[PDB]
Amino acid sequence: LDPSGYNPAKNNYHPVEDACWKPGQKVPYLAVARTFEKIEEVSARLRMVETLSNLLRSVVALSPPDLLPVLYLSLNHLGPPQQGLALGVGDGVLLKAVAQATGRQLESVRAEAAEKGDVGLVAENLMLPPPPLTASGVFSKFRDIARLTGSASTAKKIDIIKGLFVACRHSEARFIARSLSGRLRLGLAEQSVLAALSQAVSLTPPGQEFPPAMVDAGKGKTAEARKTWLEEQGMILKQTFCEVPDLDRIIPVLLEHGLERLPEHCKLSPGIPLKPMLAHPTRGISEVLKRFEEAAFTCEYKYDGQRAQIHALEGGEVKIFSRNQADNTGKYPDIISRIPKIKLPSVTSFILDTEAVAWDREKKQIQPFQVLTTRKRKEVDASEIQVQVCLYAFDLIYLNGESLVREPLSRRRQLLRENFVETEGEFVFATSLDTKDIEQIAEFLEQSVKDSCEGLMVKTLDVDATYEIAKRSHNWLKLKKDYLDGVGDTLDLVVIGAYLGRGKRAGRYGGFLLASYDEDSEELQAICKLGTGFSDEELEEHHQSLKALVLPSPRPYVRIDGAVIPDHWLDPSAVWEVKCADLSLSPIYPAARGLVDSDKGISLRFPRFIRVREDKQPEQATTSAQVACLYRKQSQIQNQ
DNA sequence: GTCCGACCACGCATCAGC
Repeated sequence: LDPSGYNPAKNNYHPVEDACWKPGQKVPYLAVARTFEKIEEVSARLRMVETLSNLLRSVVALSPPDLLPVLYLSLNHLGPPQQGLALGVGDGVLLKAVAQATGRQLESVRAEAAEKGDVGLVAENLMLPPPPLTASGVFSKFRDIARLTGSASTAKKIDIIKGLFVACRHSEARFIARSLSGRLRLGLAEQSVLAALSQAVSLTPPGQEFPPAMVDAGKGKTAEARKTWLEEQGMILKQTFCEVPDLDRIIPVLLEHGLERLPEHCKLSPGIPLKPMLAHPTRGISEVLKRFEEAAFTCEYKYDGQRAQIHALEGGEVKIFSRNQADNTGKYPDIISRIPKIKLPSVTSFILDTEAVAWDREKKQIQPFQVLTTRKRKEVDASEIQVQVCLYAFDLIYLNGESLVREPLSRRRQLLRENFVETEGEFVFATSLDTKDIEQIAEFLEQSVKDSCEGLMVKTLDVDATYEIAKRSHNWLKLKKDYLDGVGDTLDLVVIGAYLGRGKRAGRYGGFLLASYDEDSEELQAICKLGTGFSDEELEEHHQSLKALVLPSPRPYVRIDGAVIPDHWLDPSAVWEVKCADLSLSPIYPAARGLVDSDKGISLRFPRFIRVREDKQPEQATTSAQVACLYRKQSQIQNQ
């Protein structure tokens, strides 16, 4: 009846009764918006999952076809990752449509949303009432916005955004703007959406003619029996979605065959991307041999490049996907021509887990990550390429029809070495080492950096050595040089500027501008920005103490060049200790400019805050000459 | 430990404005 009072967070929620739309009718967007309200209101994940599941239950029973747009709207996605659909809507475009729709000045709303940290609050705060917004239609308008390209397309995107804002009632304007800005801020993402959908199709099975005979399949169960039944049902959907992270493929099959029979039809196959195996960072060599004590592990290098899933289809078709299931086949014409040189004549199909690293041919050495990012993406010709790549395969998932996900790593490494041939500077296995004692491990870790690598990989060989990422999504372990305490390029830099925070950091500063001391010019040269490493209490100690140091104008001895203008200029007085992974040749920052490259400065890779240095003063800080020394001291730069 | 969302540098790709 009235969707304004729709409460999906009600005890003993009845899917057909407590809903707010008649069967056969389309799901109104206000129902999705009121549920977002009930989800952001709480902080318990088990509470959000149940609230979202209460909507999904009403969807599969009243409007089954609207299930896919509801899931995508909840995920704030536009489709499968390999589709490549992107909104192309910046903040300035969204703020332009907000002030245009509500009749306000651009400078009034641009300064507004900056102080709030959330555009949804500005949009919500004359014309005849338009028809209510539908969930599927709103999702179809998001795709319509993303498909617009070419000249005058930005203008065309603004009319569509304006059309939704003039039709938004109650709370819909808050969440439309949040979705269009890519910051839904629900505390609910892919893992909770999957659990809420697995719970909905189990409690209210789909494919059930009105009247729904089973609205709560957990009625005749003990409390322990229901939590166990919903958990095993959830892992069926989680593992299937891990081999096919595609909702456009799973939901139609799930609607017709149920959750239990879903693996029998949604199976891992070449050409369909799969979610890659991730690695968990660990402190030192002791935490490695502790969590992995009762299991023999291998130790492979960690290469600084781009992860590349090489799918080989029956018939020669080759597709390369990225870590986020994005199509990168047009990125590597140079690879698709070198496929036969890596597989034996008996290999008819495979899925390889490799890492693309920029390779120099004349020097026969590895190039830094910046050189790899200079490749042209898009759809290059093999003649116009310039930055060469060398594959470092470290896993095998699919081979000649059979899938290798349920096999230990020791088995996959055997088939990978037997059915594939190495090529120096083209295809070579990740340098591995099966070792248990700490002496060779610490020596192998230093050998990786000497051979221009980030660190070492730790993976079990038998015990929990499967590729089922649904059980342990971070079963692998990272061991970089910057993780070990007492080692790593630590710098004592000065804060000069600070940026207003957004979302979780709204009302505070979310970032800070850091500078190094150029003694020759007697200037403070901005080196990087810093927005991670602080504790929430430490960020308040910084938000208050630095608030007495705000300057209306930058000091004359400050030099930031093409860096982002800080929202607040600060009196240089605070010296902070900052840990970083690497030193990069910056095209934007002026720190140590001219000391290494004639046209570029130096910035920090992965900078994070460590500790305030109250004893040190701005003059007693890391010099630009010191910064230039650390750059040439780096291994990847020394090997060049 | 899991999950989520704050934030970092860099460089190709795109488009409003000229």
